[PDB]
Amino acid sequence: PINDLRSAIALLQRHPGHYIETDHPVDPNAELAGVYRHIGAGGTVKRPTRTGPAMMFNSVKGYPGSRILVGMHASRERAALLLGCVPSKLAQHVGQAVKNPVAPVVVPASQAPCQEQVFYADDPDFDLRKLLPAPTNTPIDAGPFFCLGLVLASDPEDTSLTDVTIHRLCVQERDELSMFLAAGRHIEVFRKKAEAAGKPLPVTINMGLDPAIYIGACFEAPTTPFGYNELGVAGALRQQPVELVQGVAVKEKAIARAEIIIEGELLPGVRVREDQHTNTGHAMPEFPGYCGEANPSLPVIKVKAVTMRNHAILQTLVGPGEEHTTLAGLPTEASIRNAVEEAIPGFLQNVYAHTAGGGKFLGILQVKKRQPSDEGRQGQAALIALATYSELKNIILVDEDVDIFDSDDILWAMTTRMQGDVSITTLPGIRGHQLDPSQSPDYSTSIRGNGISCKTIFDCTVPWALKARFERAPFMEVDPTPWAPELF
Amino acid sequence: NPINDLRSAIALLQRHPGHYIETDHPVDPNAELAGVYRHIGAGGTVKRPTRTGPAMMFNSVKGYPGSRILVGMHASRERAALLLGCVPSKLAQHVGQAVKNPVAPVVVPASQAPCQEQVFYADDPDFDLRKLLPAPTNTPIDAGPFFCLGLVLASDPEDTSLTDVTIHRLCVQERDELSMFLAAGRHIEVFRKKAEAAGKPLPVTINMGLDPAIYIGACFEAPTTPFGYNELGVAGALRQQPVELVQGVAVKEKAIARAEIIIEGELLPGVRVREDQHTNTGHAMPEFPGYCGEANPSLPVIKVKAVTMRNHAILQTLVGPGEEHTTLAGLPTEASIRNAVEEAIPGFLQNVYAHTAGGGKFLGILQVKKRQPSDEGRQGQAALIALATYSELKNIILVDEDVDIFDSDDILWAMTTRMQGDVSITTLPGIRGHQLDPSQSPDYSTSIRGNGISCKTIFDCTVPWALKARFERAPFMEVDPTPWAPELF
Repeated sequence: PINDLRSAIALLQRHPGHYIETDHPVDPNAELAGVYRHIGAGGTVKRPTRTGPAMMFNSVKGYPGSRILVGMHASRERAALLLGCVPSKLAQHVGQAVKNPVAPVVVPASQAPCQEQVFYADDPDFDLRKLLPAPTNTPIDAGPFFCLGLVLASDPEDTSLTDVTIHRLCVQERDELSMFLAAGRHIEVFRKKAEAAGKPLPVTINMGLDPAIYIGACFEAPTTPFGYNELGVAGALRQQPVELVQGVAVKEKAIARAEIIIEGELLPGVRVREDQHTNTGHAMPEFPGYCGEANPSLPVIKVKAVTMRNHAILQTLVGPGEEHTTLAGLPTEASIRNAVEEAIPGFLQNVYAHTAGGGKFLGILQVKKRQPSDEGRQGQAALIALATYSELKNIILVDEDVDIFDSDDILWAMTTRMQGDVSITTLPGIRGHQLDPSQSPDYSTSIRGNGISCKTIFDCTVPWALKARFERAPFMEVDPTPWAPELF
Repeated sequence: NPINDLRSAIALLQRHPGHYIETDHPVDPNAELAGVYRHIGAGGTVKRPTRTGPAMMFNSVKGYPGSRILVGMHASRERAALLLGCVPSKLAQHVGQAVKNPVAPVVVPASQAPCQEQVFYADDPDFDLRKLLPAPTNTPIDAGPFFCLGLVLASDPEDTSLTDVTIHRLCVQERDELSMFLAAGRHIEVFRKKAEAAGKPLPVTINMGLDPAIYIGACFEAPTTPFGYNELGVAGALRQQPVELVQGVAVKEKAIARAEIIIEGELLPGVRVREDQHTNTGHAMPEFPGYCGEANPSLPVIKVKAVTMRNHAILQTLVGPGEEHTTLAGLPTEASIRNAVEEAIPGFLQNVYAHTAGGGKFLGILQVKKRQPSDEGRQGQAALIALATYSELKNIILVDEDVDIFDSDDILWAMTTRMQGDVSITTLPGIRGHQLDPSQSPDYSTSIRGNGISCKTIFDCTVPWALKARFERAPFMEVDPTPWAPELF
């Protein structure tokens, strides 16, 4: 079975094409990301690019004994393989585990591989910049970045309330990182509580994990006493609870079977400019495919210790490309699937949070009109999708005979099953997302501020009265394996 | 080493693994044949699952020992570019360059006509086209067995110096009869009217199994010269070797000397047939948009006089018509659109893709580069030129030079982050498009006055000139990734 990063790699090695290694040296500064751009970054990264194998870089220039791993989640086919289900049913699969979680468990340090090696910060030869090779994606980033930091944090007033989230961090000093916290998230509430009292907030950055943890943590989870409830998804996906170990130097727990763990605390009453040492004005590439701007006021994490297993694998991403599409798009598809199935049972067939929108901006809904009254319900499904995921932008509606994962087949529906003065409904002035650069008053007079957009529903479904005229050419059902065994 | 026929082209594909396979597993030419290749290489607008892949040779045909059927030869832009010696992105330019400097065909005696290694005359009472050629059916609801890549040669029955070569599809009707549609307004149709007026048939040759250069070049617009057969001049220019012609054996027309199979027949005047007379399925064939077409009620009949083929003749056709149609139709579409925009706006259009989702006809993708403030507003001009150039286009998408116009994911990305639905979308109602789009119906829109009329839409996904500094895609370091994974390159 799988219970950490390395056992997942073993499964990938039994399916050739999903994992490779290389011993040719590489620079973690921009060179690594530039290489994986051609191999497996995918997503919204500039062409040429493609989905490919997960990649391991064994020779890291300037970091002997370190190995960097990227693209673990940069493939919907790979992600379904890691959880054991069909790719088209992957969101439905994880959504089922969301509804029947398996709570994590605390285990002693003897069962925590993540603490085989310990490095305290108060040691005078400790330097976070020499201990870990944090890669940069572009030569214009704010600095070195960790992009897959599973952050654990508890309320300082009541430890029974926790939060499990994925963050990115920029290495600033030998013992400091900058970390943005989304306003409204529980951990940001926890941090403002501690900063209001002048106290730091202990946290753990857990990196190099079972893919089931990274994916499952992106879903919304209920709350239970001493919860860490986001981990319950991975517990249900593996039918084995996720094990936790007490931190070595902070009053917070950590993933026991993690590759690397940074223990630190959010400092009270201190901010930092994200690119203070590079002065590029930017932070790093964002999921829409453009370079985000450097945040001028970020809170600082003061590192206390770094614990890692022997021959620790540093896991991060590149792009963020298809990797971000997987981690954000599966929750997007799941919450839309639940909302529509609740409102219109048996109508929605599937949903794809398209990788062209990073799994956030573009939603493709596949419906099936079973009866005359289903005409008019496709627009209802699009309204439900927009209402469930406010950060969406455009919705495309197609029938069950369209493959929503094939963008050629989507454009085909836009071509032969659509009239621009009939099938296109615009919705101006709806709050969308700040990182879409076209959501600007400079782009449209109907946009009153940044992050507001026009939202468009493309109804490429066949009108119920005409479905007999739109049957695709019916080729005979055959098994092509005998005529070309090598292709199957 | 050079290419001058179908078999020399297959030899080139064998030197590039992935573009050609064979199978000895028996296959039924009725439906089963197309059903197999639908999974392997049909591509295009064929219903999923499908993809582009190798061209395929079926060496074992049920009930037809000694026959071998070939499909998918043009069912790939990469394969077509390799078959012509250029990169797939410049494929439309490479052919358009050869169109401007054609090499005229040359007539040769039967000594140099491999196509005439076998001859079957139709006056034999035991003659039967069904026993001779295993014409496949794409779907069980087709009007009948079909030939889909018949290169037809014909000449004016009055002024033989006026010639026309074209690509048609033919449905098998009798042991010696075929039904063949002709597009109104083309020379071979005008030739047939003159002949039918005088109560005289029109001699034609149906050339199948050709150099891909011939099939591809024949779809472009060619001039007219005395005894020219000018659409063949593109293939001659693409090979730097004139296409060889041979006088017919039973009819008054020449045939492709290097062809695999030749059907010599005549268009009988006065007689008409409906396509599905023997099947009554109401349909004819799967069309390029992806739906089954309706049977033609009145079709001119070709009465075959002789069938002519080389030893172990390969039967070439298509399936889908899928990506194979996209290649043959889209390359002319892109070329004429590119010529029109480069003339009107030099240096602006970077590339153009007759997207395979439109069958190479309905959807056009235009890649422009705004170089100066005056270029703002010219992107819509470029879309209007393409719409004016290819009236069967329905939608246009405009993208910048940093968008891969052949990557449908990348096209939807520009439509997601570089587009506002109430700013970037222009609808043009009431413009004639194409009859085979089923949404071009009054039942689909009150602004459509008749079949074949559509609303045409321009999606402007180009960054406004004033904002270009804010829409730079993330700049990843330029590297050569070969040393890190040589097995992938």
